[PDB]
Amino acid sequence: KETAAACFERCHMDSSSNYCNQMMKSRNLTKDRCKPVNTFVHESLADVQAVCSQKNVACKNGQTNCYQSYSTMSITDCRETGSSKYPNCAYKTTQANKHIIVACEGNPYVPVHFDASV
Ligand SMILES: [Hg+2]
Ligand SMILES: [Hg+2]
Repeated sequence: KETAAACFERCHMDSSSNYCNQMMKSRNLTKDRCKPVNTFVHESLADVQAVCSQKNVACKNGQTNCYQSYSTMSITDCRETGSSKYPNCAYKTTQANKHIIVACEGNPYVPVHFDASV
């Protein structure tokens, strides 16, 4: 199996052949389905992992293992278009600098879900 931490890295780390279409396919998000929404983070792995000891915040789901980054980070939001359907997944690409919120788990205590950005 792929671990939770490995899944996070494959889906979220990136330290109409548009970027989203390309990367969602490369990273095996859209080889076998079309995923509605995915964010990639253009920062070092280690700088993202460092968010797990930053500001503790509630997760959308009410758990309290989420952490918001002090700094805004370069991110690309990929969101499916209205007509997108498998196998021809189609994405809108939106680049932004925003604080990230990740859920953290394990020893070492590392990101395991991308909760949001703000
Ligand atoms: Hg995952
Ligand atoms: Hg994943």
